[PDB]
Amino acid sequence: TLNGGITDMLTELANFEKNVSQAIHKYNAYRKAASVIAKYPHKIKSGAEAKKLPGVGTKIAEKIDEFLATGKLRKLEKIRQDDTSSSINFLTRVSGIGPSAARKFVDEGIKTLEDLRKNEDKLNHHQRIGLKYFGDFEKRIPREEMLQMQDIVLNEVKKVDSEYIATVCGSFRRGAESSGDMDVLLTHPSFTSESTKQPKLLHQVVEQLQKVHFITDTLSKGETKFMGVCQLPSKNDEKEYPHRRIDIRLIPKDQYYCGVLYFTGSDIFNKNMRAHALEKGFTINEYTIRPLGVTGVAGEPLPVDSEKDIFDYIQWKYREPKDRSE
DNA sequence: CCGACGGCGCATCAGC
DNA sequence: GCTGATGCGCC
DNA sequence: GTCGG
Ligand SMILES: [Cl-]
Ligand SMILES: [Cl-]
Ligand SMILES: [Mg+2]
Ligand code: NA
Ligand code: NA
Ligand code: NA
Repeated sequence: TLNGGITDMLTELANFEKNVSQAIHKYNAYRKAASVIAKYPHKIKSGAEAKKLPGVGTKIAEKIDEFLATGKLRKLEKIRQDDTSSSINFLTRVSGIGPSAARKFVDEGIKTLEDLRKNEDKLNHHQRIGLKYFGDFEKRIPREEMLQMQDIVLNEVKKVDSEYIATVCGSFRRGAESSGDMDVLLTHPSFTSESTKQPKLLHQVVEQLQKVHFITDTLSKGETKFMGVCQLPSKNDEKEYPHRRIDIRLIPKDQYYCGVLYFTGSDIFNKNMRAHALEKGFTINEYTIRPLGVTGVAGEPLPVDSEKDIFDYIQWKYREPKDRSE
């Protein structure tokens, strides 16, 4: 972290634009600049030096010059002092409360943790659980715990049906020493792009993880995506482990590589890679890579037998998961 | 200048 | 009920 | 806010 000061500044700006301004492209612009600066292997001496990086323009260069000169950004100083902006930013830290709901709550005079707690009746289910575990959800997960969580999930899935394959993706697969949550990609031979030969494939897995008290709450759940909460078991007399967020995504088995590419991320890496695909005449999602016809309409799925096949199509050298932490 | 900016699952709501 | 928009989430 | 044409 040679440039932690700058990247933190840009992240704060991004969060302001997302949460308060509701300007999603400005949010993406700031995070893209933070990410490109984050991997730049020199301690940045000036805005002009930064502007040479893709994603960094005149405005960010100017902000970087102010930040280097003074150690701060007046624009952010003012944002931090602003009660409404501060309140809105706080509320969005609850899972299920986004920029729109946060601003609505603040309009109603709900703007602190205490306010939320006494107004549970005003929260949807997702928001209710996000509040319940507010503190827990902001803690990181040590890789050692991620390994214990992996062992439980893979073993319980095996107990349901030996043909399931569960793969922990997200920051974990990129080799992170700590993760924000647990992401599990799931496949089963009965669910392919050609057919669904068994119903409840995701449900049966969630059910089993609930039965053993690993999954403790549900934020949302459909045929192919579960979003919930889980907890490691603790030993006699041991303090409990924090509750953790868990996402499970069931992907057609024949679309595993696009699926695991997607779910491995990072999010910015995916945006960068998908944008590069477009420039190359392809579109990539978690299922397929397809060509763009002249009209600019997606064609048929291209054959994919490896993650690397996808990089090849868009003329990128392969990048190992550990090198996708953008 | 100016359009594009990644792609999509689930929850919720408006309109019919 | 449905469909389509929108909010919020995931990487 | 930044880029590409
Ligand atoms: Cl915007
Ligand atoms: Cl597709
Ligand atoms: Mg994750
Ligand atoms: Na630049
Ligand atoms: Na939130
Ligand atoms: Na996740």
